[PDB]
Amino acid sequence: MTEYKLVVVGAGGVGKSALTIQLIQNHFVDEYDPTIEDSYRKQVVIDGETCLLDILDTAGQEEYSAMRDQYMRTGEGFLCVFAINNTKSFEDIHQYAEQIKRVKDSDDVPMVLVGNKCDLAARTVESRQAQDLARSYGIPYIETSAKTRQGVEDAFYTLVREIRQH
Ligand SMILES: Nc1nc2c(ncn2[C@@H]2O[C@H](COP(=O)(O)OP(=O)(O)NP(=O)(O)O)[C@@H](O)[C@H]2O)c(=O)[nH]1
Ligand SMILES: [Ca+2]
Ligand SMILES: [Ca+2]
Ligand SMILES: [Mg+2]
Ligand SMILES: [Mg+2]
Repeated sequence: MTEYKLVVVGAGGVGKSALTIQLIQNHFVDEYDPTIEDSYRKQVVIDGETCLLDILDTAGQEEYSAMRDQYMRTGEGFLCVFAINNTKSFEDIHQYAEQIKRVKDSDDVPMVLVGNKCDLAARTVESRQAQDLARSYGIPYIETSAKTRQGVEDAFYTLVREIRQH
């Protein structure tokens, strides 16, 4: 069957692990344990296609983000995550988008922009601000909550549908 290699990137603490774990394991991780590099694999049906999702959960902390560059190389699509209550994480999306272009050596890489923690009310990144960034990249913007599951499946499945357009 088809295997989709997804890579989740973004600043420390934005919810990359919580998103992946909600998708794969159907529970919310409340605690904050910084990731080095973890992998998840699950067979799913997406739009009638039996798929294997291979998901790489990467480090957002600079301290633990050593061999990030090497493990991202095989990625077929990237979830670029920021948190809607963390303006700096939004501003830093460009650093990831540019690192992605490097490891893939292409200007046309399947990507989805994700604004996570949308259950929170201390919002400092407005939807329209993120829509504009996504539009500049020619990619979708989707908001998610790893806590409530809002948008979680839609974000990962949208990334698969972006990979299929390339
Ligand atoms: N309210 C709320 N909290 C969230 C959400 N997603 C993650 N969190 C919280 O934010 C903290 C960090 O989440 P985590 O998934 O570990 O972040 P990360 O991006 O993987 N961090 P790292 O890059 O260091 O591995 C945790 O306390 C987690 O419960 C969300 O959608 N809503
Ligand atoms: Ca593949
Ligand atoms: Ca812990
Ligand atoms: Mg993590
Ligand atoms: Mg503002």
